[PDB]
Amino acid sequence: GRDEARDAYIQLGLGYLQRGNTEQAKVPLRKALEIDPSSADAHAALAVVFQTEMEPKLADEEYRKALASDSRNARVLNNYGGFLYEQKRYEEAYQRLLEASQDTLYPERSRVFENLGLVSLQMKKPAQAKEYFEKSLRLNRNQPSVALEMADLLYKEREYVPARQYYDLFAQGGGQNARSLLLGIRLAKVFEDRDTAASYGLQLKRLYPGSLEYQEFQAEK
Amino acid sequence: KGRDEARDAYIQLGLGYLQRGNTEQAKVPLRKALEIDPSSADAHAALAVVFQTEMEPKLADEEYRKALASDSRNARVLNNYGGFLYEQKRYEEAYQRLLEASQDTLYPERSRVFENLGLVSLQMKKPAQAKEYFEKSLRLNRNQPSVALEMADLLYKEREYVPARQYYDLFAQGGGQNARSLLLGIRLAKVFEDRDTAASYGLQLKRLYPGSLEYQEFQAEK
Repeated sequence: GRDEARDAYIQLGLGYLQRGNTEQAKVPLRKALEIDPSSADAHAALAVVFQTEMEPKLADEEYRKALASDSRNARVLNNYGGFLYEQKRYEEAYQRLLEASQDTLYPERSRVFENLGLVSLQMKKPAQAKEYFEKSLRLNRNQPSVALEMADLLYKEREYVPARQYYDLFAQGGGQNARSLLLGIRLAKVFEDRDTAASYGLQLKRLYPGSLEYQEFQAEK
Repeated sequence: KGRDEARDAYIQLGLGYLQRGNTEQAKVPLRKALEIDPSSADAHAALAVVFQTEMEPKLADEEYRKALASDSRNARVLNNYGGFLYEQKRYEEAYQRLLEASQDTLYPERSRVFENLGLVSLQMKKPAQAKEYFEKSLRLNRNQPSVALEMADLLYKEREYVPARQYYDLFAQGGGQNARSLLLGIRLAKVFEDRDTAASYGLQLKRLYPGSLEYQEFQAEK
């Protein structure tokens, strides 16, 4: 057929998937595949469908089919990498992410670098992780989640001043959690900021009354 | 610290023998470096090319791996190893080592890393991907006739004659020419109705590569 039709069908499938209906999304995706059996995007969309229907082996197959095409696959590589990650296939996830990072035109390139840092952490390679988080920030400094990873790593290495800078950077994204609040409390205390320590503690004591962090906060309080 | 001074010196002596073509002699100095520092990545790496040069792939592979055990992210060694893997036709592994090599953006020869990613892509039957890698290599180092030639060939095959010709001319102003490139230049001249070069290249080709498949095709007025 033609790319327009194929692409129209692919988005139809996505729209359905991007809203829970996966058994359905499959009909427009398969139409896309009838038009272009090699469509990397059609196969990738299908991979995410099976991935959603907790069918790992089917998802892996679709992802590999999409990678077989000689097209710009950074997005596909990044999603496959995420998939390999939850499948605990870390070394593989890392390789696909390295390949996804090659595309400088890809809008999510800095997220690809964040993912490289994340996977490096799972592999117990903190030093390369830091490097990857730093590369992500060099592309775009305003990514709270990445700054949080930097703050956490620097904090564990006792490099408190740089850690605080990154934590402050993360804090202006206003997206706390048990982990971020506890890191905030601990940093606040190194810099003797009782106001922040007390404040975050409440958000913790209130938003995550049960969490281990709350316990630690209580014990370090 | 003194021990590192002698080790480094021996590694340089070894690389000098290699560079001078005395491949086998390079081993003496390199084993000394290794006797001083059993885990020296640069000594293992140099020994690796000694073996690679002597067509002893098992030994070369083992030395490349020992060199990377030390520092698994050393771009120079990752690139030499991926280059080795490419020659051994172990494309998946070459690609993987080269992808890791590409991450050191301060590596002076990063342009070579991208050239290698492009060549490996060719063998994986992904010419559009090879092209992107080749363009990255030329952006980092414009003066690479061999990369310009691979670009010219790809563009020619894509019917993108003007960009093809452009890259070809850049390759030509670099010296070399072989059966392959003479034929490519001949076919490009024909497209841009340049009878002079077409007849001239066909000359160098009949003269220097009379037994090549390229000359055979040329005669078929190809």
